[PDB]
Amino acid sequence: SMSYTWTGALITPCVYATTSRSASLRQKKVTFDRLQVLDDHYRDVLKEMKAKASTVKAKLLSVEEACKLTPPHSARSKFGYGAKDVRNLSSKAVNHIRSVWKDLLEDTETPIDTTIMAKNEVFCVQPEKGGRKPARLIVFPDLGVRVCEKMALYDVVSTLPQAVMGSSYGFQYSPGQRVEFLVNAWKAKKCPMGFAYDTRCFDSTVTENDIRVEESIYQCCDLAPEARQAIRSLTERLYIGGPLTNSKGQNCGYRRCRASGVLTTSCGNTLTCYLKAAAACRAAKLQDCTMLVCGDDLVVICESAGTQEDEASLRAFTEAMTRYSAPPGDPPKPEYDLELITSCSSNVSVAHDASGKRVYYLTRDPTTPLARAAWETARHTPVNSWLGNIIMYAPTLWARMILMTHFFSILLAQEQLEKALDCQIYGACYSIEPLDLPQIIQRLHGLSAFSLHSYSPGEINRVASCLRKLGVPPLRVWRHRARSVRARLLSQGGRAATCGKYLFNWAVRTKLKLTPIPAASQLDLSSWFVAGYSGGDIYHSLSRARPRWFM
Ligand SMILES: O=C(O)/C=C/c1ccc(NC(=O)C2(NC(=O)c3ccc4c(C5CCCCC5)c5n(c4c3)CC(=O)Nc3ccccc3-5)CCCC2)cc1
Ligand SMILES: O=C(O)COc1ccccc1C(=O)Nc1c(OCc2ccc(Cl)cc2)cccc1C(=O)O
Repeated sequence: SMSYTWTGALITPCVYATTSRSASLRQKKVTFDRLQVLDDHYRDVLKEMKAKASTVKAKLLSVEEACKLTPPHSARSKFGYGAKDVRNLSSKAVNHIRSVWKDLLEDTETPIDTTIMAKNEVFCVQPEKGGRKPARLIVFPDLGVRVCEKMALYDVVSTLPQAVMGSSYGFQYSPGQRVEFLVNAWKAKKCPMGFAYDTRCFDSTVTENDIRVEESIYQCCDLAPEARQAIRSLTERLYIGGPLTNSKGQNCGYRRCRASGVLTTSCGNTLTCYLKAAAACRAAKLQDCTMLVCGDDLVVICESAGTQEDEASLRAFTEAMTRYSAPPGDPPKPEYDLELITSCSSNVSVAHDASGKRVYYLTRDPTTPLARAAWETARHTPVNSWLGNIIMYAPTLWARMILMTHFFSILLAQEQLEKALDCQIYGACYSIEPLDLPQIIQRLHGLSAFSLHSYSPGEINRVASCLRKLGVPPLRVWRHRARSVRARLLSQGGRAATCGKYLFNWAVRTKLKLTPIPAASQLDLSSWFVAGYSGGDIYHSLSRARPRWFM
């Protein structure tokens, strides 16, 4: 069937930023017919996946538990209540939610309505490698449906992918654990070969059968009868497809592929990508495969069979994925160095700690992170990508010297160090105070993230070249600025001094000892690197469970 059909009604609105203008160009690419042919490898992998799902027991979340998971700036319902009413458990919100739930149990076939919208993302043009990227599309149900999805499937999408995929499930890893996983997998091979597989419009490649196969994996869970019916009903009425409405309420057409803004998007895409990839590994006869999957993002680390043989197996893997309705964007290329693999926009690099020991870390080209931070400094934004990049890329040269220095000077000038800000980690929203950054960093990357040096020449040059192309002052200027930022932070004591001492120890002439932060243990990060929730509409506020009086 067609991934999408359109009426003609426009997708209306609600260093460039992506707009609803370019939505017409995106529609053309994501609109096609799917031809999927399944085989014995696919059927075998599926049965193996279902046997592991059979060990999962999932709980039905209460209305209150589901309401607490709703982000405060989550789109309001078309039925007279918003995200604040949901979080406060107002009678109107709760009554509406309970009737939407009852309707999921009684109606098994009527397609649920969704809103289509062009996502606004900040990119960096540079007319040296083509032109501007068209806006991505976001398809999501009403607020009431979104709360019901959490009641029925929040525990499923948080527990099941790990039980099914094991160590291949990428969202269970902090950046430090992701690093450790890839390094260990690379070292486990006699002669390693690795590749990244990029699918062309993954959401659009997802067929109705893929969505039903995904439900067959969920149905293997021990579930409450009502959860079981809600999964069945949500699959038919929402997940498989349904009508699309623009921001103006006009009928835009119809979808028969994956919706980007449903709770099961990340889980479903990870399960589908893993299933198709593991099956294709068998068709291509790749030896001792190690996969790492985050939605549509796949990395394969395997045993090399020779330069000509690896190229042949990669074309075979591609032919199999294409048959499964997952053709590539860019053709995959075999890499024989771990650093040469770019997965989830990131690559492995090495540095040294204070005692000269090797430390592997994840980094990426810093153009987009810096362009986005520049946009966010210029105008007020709901999500601060700068904060997420400080969190995820804390050991990197660019995040330490530029992002930490720039944003801590602004927070110092605005006296906003204690003000909690929202950031997105694995598709989920987190309300974090900048003053908690040293404890967060120690927990995800280790105490060494504050003492890293001996960066590679390639990494230094990439960062340096990037600062030049963007008009950012050189690294020597940042060192000077960090010294004042650090001095002012130290003078304030408490968590602010810890920000000075730990985040800016790289800037001082004579470096400090740096002992573990005692209050880092009491930080509750149990909901952090568990699962992916892209378009899932998930919120968590950071908690410091059991505080000592002297901390
Ligand atoms: O010794 C030498 O040889 C050269 C010395 C030298 C060169 C330039 C400066 N610049 C400045 O002082 C000013 N800008 C900055 O001190 C500045 C700070 C952050 C900047 C950023 C980002 C960096 C990441 C966090 C968010 C801010 C960008 N740009 C920045 C400029 C340059 C800019 O204006 N815009 C962009 C656009 C895209 C990407 C980055 C930028 C402030 C007043 C005048 C301009 C200072 C010293
Ligand atoms: O790494 C990037 O360039 C963007 O990643 C981020 C940076 C800051 C804030 C959030 C993200 C993020 O959650 N990224 C994601 C991801 O990363 C997987 C990974 C893990 C650790 C590192 Cl160091 C790099 C990549 C896998 C799948 C989906 C997403 C998502 O966008 O929701």
